[PDB]
Amino acid sequence: LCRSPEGFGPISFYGDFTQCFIDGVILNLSAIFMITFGIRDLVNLCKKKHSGIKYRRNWIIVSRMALVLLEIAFVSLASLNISKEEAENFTIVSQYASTMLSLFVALALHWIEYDRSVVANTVLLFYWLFETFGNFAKLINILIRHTYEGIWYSGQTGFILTLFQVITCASILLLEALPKKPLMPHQHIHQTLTRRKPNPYDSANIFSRITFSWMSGLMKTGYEKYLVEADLYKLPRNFSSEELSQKLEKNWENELKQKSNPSLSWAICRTFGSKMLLAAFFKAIHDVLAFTQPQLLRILIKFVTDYNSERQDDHSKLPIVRGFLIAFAMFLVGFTQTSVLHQYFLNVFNTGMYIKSALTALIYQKSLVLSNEASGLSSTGDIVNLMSVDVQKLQDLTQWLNLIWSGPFQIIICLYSLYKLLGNSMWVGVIILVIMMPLNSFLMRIQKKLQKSQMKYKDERTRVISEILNNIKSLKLYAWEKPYREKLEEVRNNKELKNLTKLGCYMAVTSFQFNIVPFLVSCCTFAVFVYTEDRALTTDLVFPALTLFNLLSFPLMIIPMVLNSFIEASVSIGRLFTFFTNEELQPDSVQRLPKVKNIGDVAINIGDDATFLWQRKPEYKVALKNINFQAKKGNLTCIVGKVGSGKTALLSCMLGDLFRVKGFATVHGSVAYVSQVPWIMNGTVKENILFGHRYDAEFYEKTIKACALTIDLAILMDGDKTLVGEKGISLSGGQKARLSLARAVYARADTYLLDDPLAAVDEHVARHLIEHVLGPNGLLHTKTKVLATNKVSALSIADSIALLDNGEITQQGTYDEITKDADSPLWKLAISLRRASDATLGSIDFGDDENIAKREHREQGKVKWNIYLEYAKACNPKSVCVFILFIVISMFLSVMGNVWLKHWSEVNSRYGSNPNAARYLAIYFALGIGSALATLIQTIVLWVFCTIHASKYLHNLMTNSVLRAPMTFFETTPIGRILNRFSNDIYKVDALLGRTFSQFFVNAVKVTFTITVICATTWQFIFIIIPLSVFYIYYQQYYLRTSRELRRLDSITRSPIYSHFQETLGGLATVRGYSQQKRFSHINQCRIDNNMSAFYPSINANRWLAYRLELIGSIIILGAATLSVFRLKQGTLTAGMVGLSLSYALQITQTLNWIVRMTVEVETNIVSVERIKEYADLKSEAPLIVEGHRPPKEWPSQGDIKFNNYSTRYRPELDLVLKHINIHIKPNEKVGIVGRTGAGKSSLTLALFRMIEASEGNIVIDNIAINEIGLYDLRHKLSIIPQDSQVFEGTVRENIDPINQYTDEAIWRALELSHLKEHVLSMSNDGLDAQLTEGGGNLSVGQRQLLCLARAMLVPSKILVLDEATAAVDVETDKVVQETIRTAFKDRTILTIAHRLNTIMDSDRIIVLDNGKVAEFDSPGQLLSDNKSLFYSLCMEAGLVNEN
Ligand SMILES: N[C@@H](CCC(=O)N[C@@H](CSSC[C@H](NC(=O)CC[C@H](N)C(=O)O)C(=O)NCC(=O)O)C(=O)NCC(=O)O)C(=O)O
Repeated sequence: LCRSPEGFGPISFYGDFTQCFIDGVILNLSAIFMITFGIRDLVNLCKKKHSGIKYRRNWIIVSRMALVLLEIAFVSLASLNISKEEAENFTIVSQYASTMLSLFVALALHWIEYDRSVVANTVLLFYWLFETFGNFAKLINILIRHTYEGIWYSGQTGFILTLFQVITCASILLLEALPKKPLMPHQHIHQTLTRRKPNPYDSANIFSRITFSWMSGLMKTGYEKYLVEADLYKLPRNFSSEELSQKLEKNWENELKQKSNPSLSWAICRTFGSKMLLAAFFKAIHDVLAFTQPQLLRILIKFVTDYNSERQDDHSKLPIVRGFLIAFAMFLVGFTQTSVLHQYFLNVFNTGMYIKSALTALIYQKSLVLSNEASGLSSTGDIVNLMSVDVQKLQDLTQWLNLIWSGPFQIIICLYSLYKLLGNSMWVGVIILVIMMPLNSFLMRIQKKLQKSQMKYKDERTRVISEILNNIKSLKLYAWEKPYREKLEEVRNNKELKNLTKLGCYMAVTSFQFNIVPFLVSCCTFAVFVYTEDRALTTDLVFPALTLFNLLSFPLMIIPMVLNSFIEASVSIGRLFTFFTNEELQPDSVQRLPKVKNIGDVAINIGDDATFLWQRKPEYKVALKNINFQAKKGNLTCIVGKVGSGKTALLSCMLGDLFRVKGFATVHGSVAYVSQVPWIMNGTVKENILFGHRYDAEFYEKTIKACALTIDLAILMDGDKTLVGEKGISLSGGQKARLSLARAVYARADTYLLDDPLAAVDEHVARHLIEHVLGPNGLLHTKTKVLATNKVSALSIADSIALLDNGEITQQGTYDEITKDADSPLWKLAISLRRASDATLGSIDFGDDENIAKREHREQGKVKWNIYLEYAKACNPKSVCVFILFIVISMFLSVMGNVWLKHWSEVNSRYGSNPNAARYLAIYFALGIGSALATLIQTIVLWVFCTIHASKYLHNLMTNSVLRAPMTFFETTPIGRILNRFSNDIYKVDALLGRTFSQFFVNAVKVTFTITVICATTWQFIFIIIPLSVFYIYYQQYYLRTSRELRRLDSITRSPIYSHFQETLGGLATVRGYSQQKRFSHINQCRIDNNMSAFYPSINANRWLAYRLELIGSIIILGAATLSVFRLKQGTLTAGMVGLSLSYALQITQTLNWIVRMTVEVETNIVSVERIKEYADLKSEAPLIVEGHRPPKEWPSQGDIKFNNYSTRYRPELDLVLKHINIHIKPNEKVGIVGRTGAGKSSLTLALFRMIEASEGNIVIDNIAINEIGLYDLRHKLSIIPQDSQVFEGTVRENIDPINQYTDEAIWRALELSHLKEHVLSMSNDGLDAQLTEGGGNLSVGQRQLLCLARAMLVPSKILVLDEATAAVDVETDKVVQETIRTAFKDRTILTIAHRLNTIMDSDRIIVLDNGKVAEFDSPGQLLSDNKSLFYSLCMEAGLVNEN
């Protein structure tokens, strides 16, 4: 018991703690805490082993030990000052006896703490915090009792002792927290490391873990230079994927073998779940502290009313210190509420990083054991979506998982809180929510329907654009850009840009409907209160209630969204459980034994009439039967058989794929294998030869010289640095087979299985390989080798051979017996190089961003203010002003609604009843509805008038410029980068950029009106908000620069995880043939860890920002509450002013954070306008039309061509390729153009079509210089048979005449002349309206050539050019072309460019070209009669001279 006039009640009359509560509870629990935990920690640290790390003794530990020995002196002196009256009180005398033991424990613990730990001990940090707080409360408690009652409750001794006793504890706390221990001067050589430096999270004390201050070192670095992958720290302890997947495998395997009904989700839950049970505790404590602030607001308003009232009655007892203490509790609640929420976010964000790394690494190691058929059940492009999609949805689910119980909890607390203020009137708030929640969930479906519809038209536009960009060479010649531009423009304008406006309207209606509900609940609740209850509606019922209505906004929004992800994640679990249960290879299928010793040894045995099964299910199929087979060292063993017999099955047996039911098999030593179809990995040719082995130069050069590869390296003129694969340059033919054999031979294995490689190559090359590799001559003299082939030479040199058919062996022998006795279609047609060593493992190197940072280094804040003005002029600039005005109107009316509510409450309080309620209520309804209509109008203006006009303008501007670029742009730029801008960058401008400007401006005006409402009541708030603006700018500038570089460095690393999986899916027979599984798993795990070490600091920068921007809001609440109580003393404050001011300040803490988060979404998306405007201003070409010079309709009436000293070059920086050409062609003449390879023949037609400009001279046709003519009027008239045959989708009529200039009769006549009519009619009865698939898959190459000939047939002209078409048109078609030249084109002048001299022997005259100079121009007969002439020498090179 306490012998005191004030009891154990926590709150005194003056508003602070009673003395009995301070002494008996707060300063006792913090003593028992240290007694119980310090002994345990002291034991565990004393049992710990000695370690070599030692810290030097220094002033730190001397100071700590000096300070802690004064506390015992002050408690000692204070314990004698006790008077005779106080010693009969149990709670005060218990205090010193409880404290004095814990001081001795702490003094002991500092000593062992200094030597045996790296980080400041946690219990020491919390004990001194509690003991500073408990003593400061006692100092305040003595002061206010002195001031009001006039006596010292304890003499000046106890006061001055308490004053010293606070300062000593406060000094100990900071000497514990801030300084760091110096290491000894020696044994510090472990700092020398070239790798990344260790992560700073592992050495932070608990106060730095709570405030995230360990992250401040990276922000100063990223602010002053571009980050690159050499700056990132290592991952922490226990984040490695090899560690993580070995936990989950044990639980899943136990799940399958222990019990009858497995499931995957339970195995996931029981291993990672234990942290998400801890996250629920912090979520519940936050949800309880959130709903406390309206109770302190109710208490403060009622205190203002009582203090004004009794003073005014005294004009016609409560202390002022009670007002200053409530304003301090409103700061403490906000500080604790901030401190627990981000410890919830840390624990939920780490579990997604664990789940992703466990599942990805189990999927990869699963794929290496799937049998042939289960691997055949699905697409290679589809198993990769298990990584790209399915684990991504399981990652994103965890951030929402606790809201399934946290959502209803807040809404039940809110309804029960409103029940106590207002009574039975509350129930109208339930019915409106019951009506309007299903309507909103109904509206959320039709948007998803429209959004799924929108995604098709993207693909249709992308396909049309890609098909234009591939065939640009034909478009340039035929002047066909006019139909295809309109064909694209029709699809762009008349579907997609219609569908956008519909989606815009459906978004606007949903924004209105979601805005109006929390107003409508309050208006109906006040309206039902006024007409039924017999009570005055006063200020402290009205202004606390608004905050409780407004807290219902967030849980109503988020409840429908979490259900969608919960349904969506349920399919993915079933897909992964399907995948993990497939059938697996039989382990026992073949034995593996060590090497043989001597050349007589048998290497392999199969016998006892073994049988092997092609499949296990649904019915097993007999692959092999009665097999009895052997092989010996050294000798070449070959096997022959029909295609589709057991030939392939023996090789598949010896690799161990098939299922065994009878017999036995064994293989000695290592196996090297070559697949029949080659597999080429992405990399250098050097690495494809080495394939993970060490480098020995002599054996390497021997291996290359044993193959034809050396000349192939010489011909390409590029060494082993040439990239090869899918994205390298395309090798062809026997080169791949030669490369595969070169890979295999370098391994020096003890058994070779060769699956018929010789079919790909020349026969003399095969002879060369039989000289240098196979037989007794080559390097493989002592290795066993089995080659399955049908080659007569190989079976001639074979030492033993056997015949396999129908799955059974029928004959075998040496070939002498076969020649003599078999009468069969086989006739009736001691030392070696030691194994190469394996290279060692390590880490996968990163790339260097220097290649782009050298351009970026000229500035930071690299997006200029110009691009914002370019986008705001693509939008009509009046519409932006009309968009801005209505945000201000909407916020102004909402503020005036609450000023009217304040006036209504002040009128009700004076009367004690509710007069004129129907008059007062209608104006509040009007001001509340006029604020929703203004929110509707701005969204209609934004979607229909601002955005669609920009999306209309930009694409039309870009396409016109791209379609008129000269050929150099298309030759130098890879098409995979041109198509990206048409596909992704237009999409971000269409759908995502417009929304973030809305969410920026709507939140930015709200805090300006909030600060105006606060400053209008107490004008001294000016001096508070001005120094807080400088910190707000300081933090925003540090976050902006660093976060975008961390996001980019994340993004570039994510793709190479999946390319490796797609590359390895194609090669499982090779990888399993060389036993490279361990290396191929290790590469994948390094690829995962490189991504996670860049994803880890990205999410922690958000927590670092948010703690510091939410701490400003609590100082704003403290300052606004305190200045009103300073104003109350002057006698001027009233209850309505403090209610209106404090109801706004409590709602500001999230907006300050969301503005700075939206600034980076604006800056990320605005780059797309810069990249579009890059291509818009691209360089021009010569004019299409020159109006003053336009030739008559029939201008080429004579086919006469004249050269006037013409010269030209491909590019200005290169040499002249044609020089001083003077040539004259007679009308109707048939000219042969021929010359040596690379002499510059192809430039002639580009000069003729003016695709290249003149450097000197000119070309003249029929008394006009062609340089004066517009390019369309020039290129329209010529006729060309191009060497490239190119097909477009759509009708045959579109492929012949897309302009509809000509009748069907001419079309059918041309098709009749081209022999095409019979084939198309068999395809479809539609005739001309029959449609051709992409790339002309229905047409053979000869059909494409005949189609091009029909295209040339339809165009009337006096001139034709056969521009090198003989490079693809074979003689079986060229005979028809010759007949067509004799019959139809006979009247024309014809220029023919020859692939071979045989095709042009009927030429009237020939021009010989050599190195840009005219060699001779003479008749063929005079050349062929001059045996020493140049053309005669060319015919001798062609062999026609010797032929005749
Ligand atoms: N109070 C929140 C805590 C914060 C929170 O959960 N934030 C979200 C962001 S939702 S962002 C969605 C949006 N928020 C805002 O517009 C900001 C709040 C507002 N301006 C205010 O005045 O409080 C909204 O839903 N507005 C509805 C409304 O206007 O009432 C989150 O999970 N962030 C984790 C992360 O991303 O790291 C809660 O109860 O959980």
